[PDB]
Amino acid sequence: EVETFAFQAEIAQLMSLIINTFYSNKEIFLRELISNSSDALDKIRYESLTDPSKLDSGKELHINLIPNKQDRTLTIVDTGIGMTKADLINNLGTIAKSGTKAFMEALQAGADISMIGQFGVGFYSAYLVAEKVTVITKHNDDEQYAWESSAGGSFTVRTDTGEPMGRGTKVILHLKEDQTEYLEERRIKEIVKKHSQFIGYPITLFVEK
Ligand SMILES: O=C(Nc1ccncc1)C1CC1
Repeated sequence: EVETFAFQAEIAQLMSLIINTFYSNKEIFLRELISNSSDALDKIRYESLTDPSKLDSGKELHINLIPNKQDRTLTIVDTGIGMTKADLINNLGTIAKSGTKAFMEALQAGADISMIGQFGVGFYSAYLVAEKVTVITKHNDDEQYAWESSAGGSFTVRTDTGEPMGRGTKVILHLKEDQTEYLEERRIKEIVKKHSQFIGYPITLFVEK
């Protein structure tokens, strides 16, 4: 049972700008997704300070980067607070409509495109490198769900029958044909060191056979 939803117009417009604007600095997608994971980890850590049972779904707070050259996917896994079904539908837990508006106003006032994450919509920078994004998520208060979009104005949400996750979020980037440099260990290591070197959770880059 798959539900198909239209993006709000303002979000669809931001996605079309990300996909169609000529912009060579595509590597910042990973900084943005790691930053989002760090924010989600901070949220479950804070909730656990007064309710330790919130970590019954998993005590380890970490970020894994999993390239798969056979599937041409880069997966960013975190064990943060995760998202409910309602969060997924509501722009993956973001204030994307007002965030997009503030980002566009900032660009008019001289901000850089790379500042997207300051406006709460850094997730959508995934489409700098991905033709399709799949988000699998488990929040303590809901079941495990899969969100997916290839842009084009729509996204889908379904219950996920896949490998149970415990708690957290997995962002699966189905990379564009010409963006497979982001599956190479040395390139991923370089971008993490450049942009994400002080994140306060362990970031493990998996290697491949
Ligand atoms: O936001 C981005 N591009 C963009 C291009 C033109 N106008 C607004 C935004 C990319 C960083 C993700």
